[PDB]
Amino acid sequence: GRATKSIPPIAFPD
Repeated sequence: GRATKSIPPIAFPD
């Protein structure tokens, strides 16, 4: 469910 504070935001499985 993790997401990077970037664009495009990378979404992780957690």
